[PDB]
Amino acid sequence: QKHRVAPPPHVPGHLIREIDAYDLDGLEQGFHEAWKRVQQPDTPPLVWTPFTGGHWIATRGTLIDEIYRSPERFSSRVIWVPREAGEAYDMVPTKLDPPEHTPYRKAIDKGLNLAEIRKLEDQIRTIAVEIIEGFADRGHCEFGSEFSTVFPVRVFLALAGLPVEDATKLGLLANEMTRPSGNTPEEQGRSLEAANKGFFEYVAPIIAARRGGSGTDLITRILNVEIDGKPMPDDRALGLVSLLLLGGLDTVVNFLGFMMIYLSRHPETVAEMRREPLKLQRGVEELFRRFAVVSDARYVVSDMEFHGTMLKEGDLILLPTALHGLDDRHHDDPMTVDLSRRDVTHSTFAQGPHRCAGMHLARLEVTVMLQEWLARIPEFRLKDRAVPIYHSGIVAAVENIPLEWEPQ
Ligand code: HEM
Ligand SMILES: CC1(C)[C@@H]2CC[C@@]1(C)C(=O)C2
Ligand SMILES: [C-]#N
Repeated sequence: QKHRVAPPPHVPGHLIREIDAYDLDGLEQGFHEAWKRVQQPDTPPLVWTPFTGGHWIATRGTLIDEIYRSPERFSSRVIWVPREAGEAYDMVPTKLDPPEHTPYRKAIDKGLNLAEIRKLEDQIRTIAVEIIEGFADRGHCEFGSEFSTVFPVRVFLALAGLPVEDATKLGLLANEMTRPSGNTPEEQGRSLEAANKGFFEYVAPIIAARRGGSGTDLITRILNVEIDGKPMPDDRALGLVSLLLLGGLDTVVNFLGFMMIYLSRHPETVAEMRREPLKLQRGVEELFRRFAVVSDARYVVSDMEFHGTMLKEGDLILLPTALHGLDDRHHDDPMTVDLSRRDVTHSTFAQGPHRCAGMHLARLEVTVMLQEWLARIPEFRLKDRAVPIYHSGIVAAVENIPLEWEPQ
């Protein structure tokens, strides 16, 4: 049974569309495909759905980009739907606007900046090779369970100085943050609340132990950056370290699954990467354009008209980032990966002050993964008649990716 809310007085009937971000129409065909169904040639730039507590959805890339770049008009005070979940959400600094946001972002950047991430290349490669070597000679693997859910998690837990055996419990918390269970706004709010609490419970002892610590791990490094000349307060630290874990353990895992399903179906594209290693390197951003996974929100700060649409203070707008990268008004033949595409502009990492702090790490993990994968398994396909299983929500997910190849 689908939970509906009535439209508020300012929402006109002609803008209503029945879109369920947590179970998109057509999702069985793919997450990206399902979002693209919403972006028809004449669909309005902003549409309102009665599902998920009632909210707007931006349907074109230019709006998504603008909204992310405009924190004074579209606040991060709520960035999740349903509203109840967004109000429960307590991660730092994603819940903050400038100026409060900026010293926390500075702190994160001390740990995640490009120069720091470059130092991690060898560690990341070692992890990728070890995993791949486990099945390269076999001729098959279930890529989800055997690689994409393993590689980025081992990388991040190592970087954060955390035990690899915590992967399961942290993954379960992540799932309930980005794809909270429930079929009512209130149920989903309770799910997210519980997940966010689990994260705080996990991180609290780590923070206490690493304040003033001598560890060289990511958490000690970021935790001990002063905020306005003083140690970071406990409340902020909980949200910050939890966010690092959430970002570190969910997004790349799911990105890789979508990417690999596509590559398994496009052997010509794989072959280009194999024949031209610089095309691979230079082509990774095209992959980010093509395989967006985040659909999150902003809070309308003031009554306004935006792209011909009347918005009220407190309205939530969902930003399905796939609808920037895959917008046919921005990219010709948007569903094809063209490694030589000159303009790859996208909002896969959002825009504005919150533009992903992990983007350098994400790019490196993907680059290294592809390099070490193709070195060892140069050709591969999706098992005949296999059907991946798709999930939509704040972060998309995919499972069941059985790959096959002739061992080299
Ligand atoms: C495929 C990979 C990734 C994608 C698509 C992605 C996407 C995003 C997006 C869209 C945002 C903006 C959220 C918002 O403000 O609405 C963001 C923020 C963030 N991401 Fe990522 N992310 C990825 C990987 C990572 C990794 C590996 C980390 C490592 C911890 C990370 C850490 C963060 C952090 C800390 C922020 C908050 C930045 C701020 O508020 O200033 N992300 N990410
Ligand atoms: C939507 C996000 C990708 C962004 C960073 C991690 C994530 C799940 C958040 O909580 C904010
Ligand atoms: C970012 N996650």
